[PDB]
Amino acid sequence: GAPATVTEQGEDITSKKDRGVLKIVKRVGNGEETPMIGDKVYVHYKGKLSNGKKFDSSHDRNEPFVFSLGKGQVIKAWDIGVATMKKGEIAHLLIKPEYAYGSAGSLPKIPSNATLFFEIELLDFKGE
Ligand SMILES: COc1cc2cc(OC)c1OCCCOC/C=C/COC(=O)[C@@H]1CCCCN1C(=O)[C@H]2C1CCCCC1
Repeated sequence: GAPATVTEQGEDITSKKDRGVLKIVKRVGNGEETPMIGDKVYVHYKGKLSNGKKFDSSHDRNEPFVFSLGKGQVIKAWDIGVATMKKGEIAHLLIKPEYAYGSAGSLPKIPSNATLFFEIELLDFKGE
């Protein structure tokens, strides 16, 4: 399902065009403005390893996930991906290890050389 559809006609949003981060918009946002680097960004997400063994949701807590875009608080794929989103957008991203946790991984939660999948809802973003 959702990951497979992202592989299939998945929009490659890397600069190098190496298919490291593929995207589909599933619910369209409003406003023309995507976040610039530095913006304080508020999201809900669901995430999983493609190996199917771990799943993580912002809802597993009772709060949005907040982070500063482009300030290395998240994996490179998030900085690239959420910079393409509009307020109120829901998107799916499929991510190769290079744009996530690489060969080292982040044990034991993230194995070596893992591919990741996320659904992200962009709630809001303000300047700082
Ligand atoms: C690698 O560590 C984790 C990764 C994710 C969630 C974690 O805790 C809930 C988590 O545990 C340690 C606490 C880390 O919290 C700060 C940030 C971690 C970096 O996370 C990320 O960049 C991405 C994007 C933003 C949401 C979290 N996230 C993760 O990679 C998640 C994992 C969790 C395992 C399934 C795939 C998603």
